[PDB]
Amino acid sequence: MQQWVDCEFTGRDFRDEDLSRLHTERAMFSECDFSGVNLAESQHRGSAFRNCTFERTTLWHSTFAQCSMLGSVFVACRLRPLTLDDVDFTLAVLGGNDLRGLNLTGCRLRETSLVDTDLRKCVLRGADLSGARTTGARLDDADLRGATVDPVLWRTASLVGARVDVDQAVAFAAAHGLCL
Amino acid sequence: MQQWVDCEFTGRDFRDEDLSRLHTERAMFSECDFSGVNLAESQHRGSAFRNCTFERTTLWHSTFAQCSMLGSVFVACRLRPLTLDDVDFTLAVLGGNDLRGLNLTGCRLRETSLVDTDLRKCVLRGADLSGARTTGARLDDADLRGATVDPVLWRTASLVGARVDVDQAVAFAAAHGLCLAGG
Repeated sequence: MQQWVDCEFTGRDFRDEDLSRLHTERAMFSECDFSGVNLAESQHRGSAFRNCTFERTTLWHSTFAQCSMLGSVFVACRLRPLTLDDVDFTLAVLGGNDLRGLNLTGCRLRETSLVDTDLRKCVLRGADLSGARTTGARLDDADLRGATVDPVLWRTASLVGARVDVDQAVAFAAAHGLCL
Repeated sequence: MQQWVDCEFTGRDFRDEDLSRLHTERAMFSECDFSGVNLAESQHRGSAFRNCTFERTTLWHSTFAQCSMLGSVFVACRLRPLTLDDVDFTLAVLGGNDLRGLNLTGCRLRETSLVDTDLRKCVLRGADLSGARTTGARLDDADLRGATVDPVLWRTASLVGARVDVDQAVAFAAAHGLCLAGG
């Protein structure tokens, strides 16, 4: 009914539109403005939202598979619940959002900014958090096993009850100054 | 140079004496006061200083091997550099002293007060710190591998550059609330 396939949208203004239930496949949105948009229950496969503005966007109940959110900014968006399968959030900005309980297994969060983001109880198994900014980030009770993490995350994220594998526990101590 | 071999001294006032280069062997000192004493370059083997008092005592360049210091109290002493070789500090009070670089391998520090004690660069392999009071303790650059320590040490002692084995690094993470998970 709204099915956009193998399309490319650059510099488009979708300000406040009702795009609920939208289906996209291999759709490329670059530098588009999605502020105030309703994207509830949308479905996307092979699509990209590059350097887009999601200022107060509603995305709950959506499904993203093999998609990229490269460089996009998310401010006070409704991002839960969400099905994310192999989604790339590289260089995206998600500070201040509530991501609790999301399953981010195997997603790329390279250089993703997570300042004061709530990730408590997230499943981050196998995800790439390299270069991520976790100032103020809450990862309490998150499952981090197998995730790639830099020393700085161990020093800055809140990690009470976070589940870590044996090499991560050792990396946490080295990040605090201990020498192995 | 004096030698006290197989001697027992109980409740003795040794305050302010010059005991430099003193050698003791299998000597027993119970509740003796060594405050203000010069024990520089003294050598001790199999001796015990039980519930003794050491305030402003100098032990600079001395050697203690298989000795006991159980319950003794050390306040503002010169305690380095010097040689330790299996010495029992159980229940001793070493708070506020500078023990930097000392070899505490195999030493028992059970219930030892190490409050504000400087242990930087010490070697503590095989030492037992169970129940030790370590608030303010400095362990930066110490070698802790193989030592036995309570979880609380990981939250109280400074540990920048300290060397640890894998099980200790895991305990450190656990001591800061991380949950070790298999898989």
